[PDB]
Amino acid sequence: GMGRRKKMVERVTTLMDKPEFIRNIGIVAHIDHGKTTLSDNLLAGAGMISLFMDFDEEEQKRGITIDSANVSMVHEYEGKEYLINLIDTPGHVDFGGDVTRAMRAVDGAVVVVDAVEGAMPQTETVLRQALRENVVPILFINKVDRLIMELKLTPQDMQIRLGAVIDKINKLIKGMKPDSYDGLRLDAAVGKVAFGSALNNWAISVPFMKKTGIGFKEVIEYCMEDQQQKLAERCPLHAVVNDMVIRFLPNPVQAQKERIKVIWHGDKGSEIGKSMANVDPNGKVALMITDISTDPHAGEVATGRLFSGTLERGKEVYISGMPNPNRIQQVGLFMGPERIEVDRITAGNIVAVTGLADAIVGSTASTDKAMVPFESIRHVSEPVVTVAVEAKHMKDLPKLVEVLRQVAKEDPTLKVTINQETGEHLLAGMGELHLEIVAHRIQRDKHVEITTSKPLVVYRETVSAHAGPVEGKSPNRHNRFYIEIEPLQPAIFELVRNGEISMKQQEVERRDILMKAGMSKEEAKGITHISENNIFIDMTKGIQYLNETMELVLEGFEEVIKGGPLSREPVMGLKVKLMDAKLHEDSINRGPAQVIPASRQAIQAAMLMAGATLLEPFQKVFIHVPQEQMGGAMREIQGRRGAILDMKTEGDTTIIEAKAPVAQLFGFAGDIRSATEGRAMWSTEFLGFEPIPANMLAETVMGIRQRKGLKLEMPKPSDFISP
Ligand SMILES: Nc1nc2c(ncn2[C@@H]2O[C@H](COP(=O)(O)OP(=O)(O)CP(=O)(O)O)[C@@H](O)[C@H]2O)c(=O)[nH]1
Ligand SMILES: [Cl-]
Ligand SMILES: [Mg+2]
Repeated sequence: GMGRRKKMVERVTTLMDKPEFIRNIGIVAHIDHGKTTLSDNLLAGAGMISLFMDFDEEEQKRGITIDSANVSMVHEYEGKEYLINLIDTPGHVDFGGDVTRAMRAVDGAVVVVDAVEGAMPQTETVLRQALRENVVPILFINKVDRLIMELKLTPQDMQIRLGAVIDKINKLIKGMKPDSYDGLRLDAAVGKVAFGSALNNWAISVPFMKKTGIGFKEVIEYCMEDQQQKLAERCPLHAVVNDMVIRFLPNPVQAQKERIKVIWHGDKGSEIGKSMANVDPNGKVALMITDISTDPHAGEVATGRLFSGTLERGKEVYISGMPNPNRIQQVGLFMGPERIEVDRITAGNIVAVTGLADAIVGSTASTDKAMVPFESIRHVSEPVVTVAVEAKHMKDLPKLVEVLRQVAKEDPTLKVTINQETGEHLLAGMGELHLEIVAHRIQRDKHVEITTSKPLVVYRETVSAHAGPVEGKSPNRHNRFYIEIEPLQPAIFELVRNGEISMKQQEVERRDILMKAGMSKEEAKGITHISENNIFIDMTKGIQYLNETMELVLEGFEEVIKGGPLSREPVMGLKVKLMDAKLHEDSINRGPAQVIPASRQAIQAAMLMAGATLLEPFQKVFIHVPQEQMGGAMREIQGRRGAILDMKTEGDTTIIEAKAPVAQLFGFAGDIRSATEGRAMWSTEFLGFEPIPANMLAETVMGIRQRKGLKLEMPKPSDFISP
């Protein structure tokens, strides 16, 4: 009934124009805590369908969510209908990029937590990703049936266990956002927490129990008596959870002004800032592109969040960084399960658009070319595992290049390196599963048979000392650049890594952040380029033509950051300082082909003078094992160059927290299973890049150079600079 496609078309299209009645939400959780069962049962309970959501063949075969999925529901609350745009997100750490992209589109998050496992490593990760986006969280504690049936827990004890979960989530919130904790605090008594069984279609909350005249003792009886279906009639999952969504997650009128504080360095008082804050359909277009996907019938689809304005077929918008207007072909919304085309979409909605040929993940699409773009969408960690990929058949060579480029466009937590001169392309990602799924879907969906090499790690290059000034010279000798280099301080690197500083911020705003983190006032005032992991500082004054030349100097800097001089691995942790410069007065002698090499070579040589070295990625590993198998678990992790960071005993089980190099964790799944007779449960989180041992530098570098087909000799500064 309510979910009839044409009755939902009319109901959604009516609600679409009423931002008060919209809720843009993501469902987020540690792996297997029940996101998709919840999403599926909300859709079913709400009438939108008759697990549906895991559409991909591999998601059903593996019982894992691989891609974010967009659906919507219409839900009545206090005699009014509301449009709930829902994004179900992957739990596995390898697909975390989908969580980060989903979080940019939504204003509220249902954090799902398993009552049995409690808060887990990615519970913290997704909560942090929500709070960094100014997304409001509520809590659904799931699998309460198991808590009741497998632990036979009494009304008072089950309560104590559920309360501990709530307190833990609140502690995480308070630690992440101390200044907004009071507003964000989860209170079971008002109803910001619900508890239930997504699998069995029931849920309760403290206020709902105090009104249904139902107690927790009755819930235990329903489960013990194998009458959970009768419980689902009295305490419907969709009614309790969707009510909580409407009552506690924000509409776009409430949320957009909060979202733009963190996703946009523009002025909230500018014309576009006010239109976005007011969710104005008659403002100019401001569209945040969060996802690129490929449709069988429609072609490429750009999904995103429309903050201001109205979109319709034929309307033209600029794409940030690109010169020409792109023309919308179709616009669509998610209506229950289905992405349906509509005549026009308005601010406040999550939208799907075709025709934006230049759009990428993170693009700003706008009516005015000059609009300040939204911030990039940055994932919590970067690629650490790589394989070589090659077509099995010479007729598929050009197609494989298009396929790999499209794969990385659709998931920028992958990094593709095309080689059209050998065909041995490189694919880097977050983990082995990440790359296994990509390879499978190339063969299945794109019909290109491929080989992949054994996985290897991706290192990072950095420096470990100060060097300079070092002079780089243009090929015509007319232009000179004098560079000093040193490692970033940890607190500064964190600001850069977290995007807390930006060249888009007011100079005063940015410099105060840097100085409070320990940077001197001249370096803070001189910062001119903040890359993803490195900074460039201009210490000069009065050098004529330098401002117009600085973009070329920074291009040379970016070229080095893509692959450092030790082994062509990505560079991180650099503070590069321009101390002096000499420029020819005529622009014909200081164009890109003159200035870019001069900047690049000075930085390359300075790195080799500054104790250049390699960093290797480490994972944090969390191993939950019964006491009987703790010896095998400890031995397995310590045999892989692992170090134990913590051991916590809870009952007759131990939670081991350890760290180990990614390069030492291949085959861990099978080895930890046999070492513990299948009893270990384990998860991971990326820890960071750490310095390789000093007496392994030459051999590590030579091995990388060998793998890449580079010169079999250690680089030296004279390879880059000459008299
Ligand atoms: N007993 C019980 N099992 C549940 C409940 N909710 C989900 N499950 C079970 O947990 C497993 C995972 O459920 P699923 O909904 O796919 O979780 P998910 O968090 O989406 C998995 P991913 O992180 O890969 O996306 C399934 O076997 C499912 O039936 C519940 O309320 N009770
Ligand atoms: Cl610094
Ligand atoms: Mg799922």
